[PDB]
Amino acid sequence: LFPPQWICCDIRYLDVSILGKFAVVMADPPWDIHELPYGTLTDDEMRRLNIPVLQDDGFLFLWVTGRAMELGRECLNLWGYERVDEIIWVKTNQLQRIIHWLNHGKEHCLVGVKGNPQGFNQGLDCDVIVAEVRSTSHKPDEIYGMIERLSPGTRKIELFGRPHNVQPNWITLGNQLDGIHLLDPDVVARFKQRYPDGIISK
Ligand SMILES: CC1(C)CCN(Cc2ccc(C(=O)NC[C@]3(O)CCCN(c4cc(NCc5ccccc5)ncn4)C3)c(O)c2)CC1
Repeated sequence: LFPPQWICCDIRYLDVSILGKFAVVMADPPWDIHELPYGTLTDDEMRRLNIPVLQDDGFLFLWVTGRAMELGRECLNLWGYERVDEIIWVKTNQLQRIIHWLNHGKEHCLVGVKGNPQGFNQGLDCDVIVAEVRSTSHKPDEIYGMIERLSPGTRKIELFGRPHNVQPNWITLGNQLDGIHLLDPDVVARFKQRYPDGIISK
């Protein structure tokens, strides 16, 4: 249901079974790679998220860094995906120049597959993004274009997004979103039923 939708919530506690199935899931988690930042999930919390109910056939896009390069592979496998690709984003300035043992010129995004997705435009884009580091901790807007060309029109879901990530054809989840904005009638129905007083607790 085309326009941007979102739910401000604690992704640990949302009953995501109300949301339906998605052709693409994207996640950019607050990994515990530093227990400092306000919203960090522990490794068990990451592992224990109910990603498996969100899709039957389609793709998962999982931003990873540091030791989450390993842990995200683990979660991806535990959640029932095979990792079939890996996108890297080469971070440049506005003049197209690049930005422990080595300085880091790129972010990594894992691509996992579940089931047998049919009718996707595999092979349209290459596994390398080149884009300007806009704000810190922002992901490049180009990922949505690649995902839309890969699976045009389909329903998509982002976990741990921020208000700037809300997109048409996407439902965005995070705890710094402005309230709850839903328009897909099926989703609105199930949300009112699961959450008749609009609170998302426990
Ligand atoms: C360079 C990259 C392409 C790759 C790496 N990237 C790192 C990055 C940076 C920033 C964020 C971020 O700012 N995300 C929005 C949050 O709001 C922030 C706080 C948490 N967060 C929750 C957390 C949540 N439950 C857990 C909870 C625990 C304790 C207290 C309250 C909640 N439920 C719902 N959202 C999500 C982000 O996701 C990943 C950057 C881009």
